[PDB]
Amino acid sequence: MEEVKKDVYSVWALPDEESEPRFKKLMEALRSEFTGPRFVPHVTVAVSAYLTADEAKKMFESACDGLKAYTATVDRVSTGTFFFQCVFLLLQTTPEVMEAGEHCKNHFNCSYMPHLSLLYAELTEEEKKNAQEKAYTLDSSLDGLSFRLNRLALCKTDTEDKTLETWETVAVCNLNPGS
Repeated sequence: MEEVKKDVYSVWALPDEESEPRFKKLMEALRSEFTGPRFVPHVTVAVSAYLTADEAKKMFESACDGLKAYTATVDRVSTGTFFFQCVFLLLQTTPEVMEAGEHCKNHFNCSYMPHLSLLYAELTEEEKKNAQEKAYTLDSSLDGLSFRLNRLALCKTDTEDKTLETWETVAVCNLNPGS
Protein backbone atom coordinates (compact mmCIF):
# COMPACT_ATOMS: atom_id res chain seq x y z
CA MET A 1 0.00 0.00 0.00
CA GLU A 2 1.30 3.41 -0.96
CA GLU A 3 0.08 6.86 0.01
CA VAL A 4 0.45 9.16 -2.98
CA LYS A 5 -1.32 12.27 -1.77
CA LYS A 6 0.94 14.94 -0.20
CA ASP A 7 0.17 18.35 1.23
CA VAL A 8 1.85 21.06 3.18
CA TYR A 9 0.95 21.04 6.84
CA SER A 10 1.26 23.82 9.43
CA VAL A 11 1.60 23.27 13.13
CA TRP A 12 -0.08 25.56 15.59
CA ALA A 13 0.50 26.11 19.28
CA LEU A 14 -2.82 27.13 20.93
CA PRO A 15 -3.38 29.35 23.96
CA ASP A 16 -4.93 27.79 27.06
CA GLU A 17 -8.53 28.17 28.23
CA GLU A 18 -7.72 31.19 30.42
CA SER A 19 -6.28 33.17 27.54
CA GLU A 20 -8.12 32.06 24.45
CA PRO A 21 -11.35 34.03 25.02
CA ARG A 22 -9.45 37.21 25.62
CA PHE A 23 -7.74 36.87 22.20
CA LYS A 24 -10.98 35.78 20.47
CA LYS A 25 -12.88 38.79 21.74
CA LEU A 26 -10.18 41.09 20.43
CA MET A 27 -10.06 39.23 17.13
CA GLU A 28 -13.81 39.51 16.82
CA ALA A 29 -13.88 43.27 17.53
CA LEU A 30 -10.99 44.24 15.25
CA ARG A 31 -12.48 42.03 12.55
CA SER A 32 -15.81 43.89 12.83
CA GLU A 33 -14.41 47.39 12.59
CA PHE A 34 -11.87 46.56 9.98
CA THR A 35 -12.31 43.72 7.68
CA GLY A 36 -11.42 40.06 7.83
CA PRO A 37 -11.90 36.28 7.90
CA ARG A 38 -12.53 34.56 11.17
CA PHE A 39 -9.83 32.26 12.58
CA VAL A 40 -8.78 30.79 15.93
CA PRO A 41 -5.82 32.35 17.80
CA HIS A 42 -2.61 30.47 17.47
CA VAL A 43 1.09 30.84 17.33
CA THR A 44 2.52 28.98 14.37
CA VAL A 45 5.53 26.86 15.07
CA ALA A 46 6.15 24.83 11.90
CA VAL A 47 5.49 24.52 8.21
CA SER A 48 6.32 21.26 6.52
CA ALA A 49 7.45 20.05 3.12
CA TYR A 50 4.97 17.98 1.16
CA LEU A 51 4.01 14.99 3.36
CA THR A 52 1.72 12.00 3.07
CA ALA A 53 -0.93 11.73 5.76
CA ASP A 54 1.25 9.14 7.56
CA GLU A 55 4.36 11.27 7.44
CA ALA A 56 2.40 14.22 8.82
CA LYS A 57 0.95 12.11 11.67
CA LYS A 58 4.39 10.81 12.61
CA MET A 59 5.74 14.41 12.43
CA PHE A 60 2.88 15.53 14.60
CA GLU A 61 3.28 12.79 17.17
CA SER A 62 6.95 13.66 17.52
CA ALA A 63 6.04 17.28 17.94
CA CYS A 64 3.45 16.49 20.60
CA ASP A 65 5.44 13.83 22.47
CA GLY A 66 8.43 16.12 22.73
CA LEU A 67 7.28 19.74 23.06
CA LYS A 68 6.30 20.73 26.60
CA ALA A 69 3.73 23.37 27.40
CA TYR A 70 5.37 26.76 27.51
CA THR A 71 4.78 30.45 28.27
CA ALA A 72 4.85 33.27 25.74
CA THR A 73 5.11 36.89 26.53
CA VAL A 74 3.71 39.75 24.44
CA ASP A 75 6.43 42.27 23.45
CA ARG A 76 4.03 44.64 21.66
CA VAL A 77 1.19 44.66 19.15
CA SER A 78 2.62 45.32 15.81
CA THR A 79 1.78 45.73 12.12
CA GLY A 80 3.13 44.33 8.90
CA THR A 81 2.98 44.70 5.16
CA PHE A 82 0.76 42.00 3.72
CA PHE A 83 -2.48 40.20 4.47
CA PHE A 84 -1.30 37.64 7.00
CA GLN A 85 0.82 40.12 8.92
CA CYS A 86 -1.67 42.94 9.35
CA VAL A 87 -1.98 43.33 13.07
CA PHE A 88 -0.41 40.84 15.45
CA LEU A 89 1.05 40.30 18.89
CA LEU A 90 4.82 40.04 18.39
CA LEU A 91 6.15 37.72 21.10
CA GLN A 92 9.33 38.08 23.18
CA THR A 93 12.02 35.94 21.72
CA THR A 94 12.42 33.87 24.88
CA PRO A 95 14.12 30.43 24.70
CA GLU A 96 11.20 28.09 25.01
CA VAL A 97 9.13 30.15 22.50
CA MET A 98 11.97 30.29 20.03
CA GLU A 99 12.74 26.59 20.40
CA ALA A 100 9.17 25.53 19.47
CA GLY A 101 9.49 27.40 16.20
CA GLU A 102 12.94 25.96 15.28
CA HIS A 103 13.67 22.70 13.53
CA CYS A 104 17.43 22.78 13.13
CA LYS A 105 19.01 19.26 13.19
CA ASN A 106 20.48 17.99 16.47
CA HIS A 107 24.16 19.06 16.49
CA PHE A 108 24.13 22.10 14.23
CA ASN A 109 24.13 25.81 14.51
CA CYS A 110 21.60 27.21 12.15
CA SER A 111 21.65 30.98 13.04
CA TYR A 112 11.43 32.66 13.18
CA MET A 113 9.32 35.63 14.25
CA PRO A 114 6.86 34.27 16.81
CA HIS A 115 3.56 36.07 16.89
CA LEU A 116 -0.12 35.53 17.40
CA SER A 117 -1.95 37.23 14.57
CA LEU A 118 -4.95 39.36 15.56
CA LEU A 119 -6.25 40.43 12.20
CA TYR A 120 -5.79 39.33 8.56
CA ALA A 121 -6.50 42.13 6.08
CA GLU A 122 -5.34 44.32 3.19
CA LEU A 123 -5.61 47.80 4.65
CA THR A 124 -4.26 51.22 3.76
CA GLU A 125 -1.31 52.34 5.89
CA GLU A 126 -3.63 54.64 7.87
CA GLU A 127 -6.29 51.98 8.49
CA LYS A 128 -3.47 49.74 9.72
CA LYS A 129 -2.20 52.24 12.28
CA ASN A 130 -5.83 52.79 13.35
CA ALA A 131 -6.41 49.08 13.81
CA GLN A 132 -3.20 48.91 15.91
CA GLU A 133 -4.44 51.75 18.04
CA LYS A 134 -7.84 50.14 18.46
CA ALA A 135 -6.20 46.91 19.66
CA TYR A 136 -4.68 48.79 22.62
CA THR A 137 -7.97 50.59 23.20
CA LEU A 138 -9.88 47.33 23.33
CA ASP A 139 -7.36 45.78 25.68
CA SER A 140 -4.71 48.13 27.14
CA SER A 141 -2.77 45.70 29.36
CA LEU A 142 -1.57 43.80 26.28
CA ASP A 143 2.11 44.73 26.37
CA GLY A 144 3.83 42.28 28.73
CA LEU A 145 0.93 39.86 28.78
CA SER A 146 1.96 36.33 29.58
CA PHE A 147 -0.02 33.33 28.44
CA ARG A 148 0.27 29.55 28.33
CA LEU A 149 0.57 27.56 25.05
CA ASN A 150 -0.56 24.03 25.95
CA ARG A 151 -1.92 22.29 22.87
CA LEU A 152 -0.86 21.86 19.30
CA ALA A 153 -2.92 21.62 16.13
CA LEU A 154 -1.87 19.89 12.90
CA CYS A 155 -3.39 21.90 10.00
CA LYS A 156 -3.48 22.36 6.22
CA THR A 157 -3.32 26.08 5.43
CA ASP A 158 -2.97 27.24 1.87
CA THR A 159 -1.33 30.57 2.70
CA GLU A 160 -2.47 31.94 -0.60
CA ASP A 161 -6.10 31.41 0.24
CA LYS A 162 -7.09 34.73 1.86
CA THR A 163 -10.67 33.50 2.36
CA LEU A 164 -9.48 30.75 4.61
CA GLU A 165 -12.25 28.53 3.30
CA THR A 166 -9.68 25.76 2.62
CA TRP A 167 -7.99 26.03 5.99
CA GLU A 168 -8.62 22.83 7.92
CA THR A 169 -7.42 21.43 11.21
CA VAL A 170 -6.57 17.78 11.01
CA ALA A 171 -5.54 16.88 14.49
CA VAL A 172 -4.98 18.18 18.00
CA CYS A 173 -2.91 17.19 21.05
CA ASN A 174 -2.32 18.39 24.63
CA LEU A 175 1.22 19.27 25.59
CA ASN A 176 2.60 17.88 28.81
CA PRO A 177 3.78 20.47 31.40
CA GLY A 178 7.49 20.81 32.32
CA SER A 179 8.50 23.89 34.49
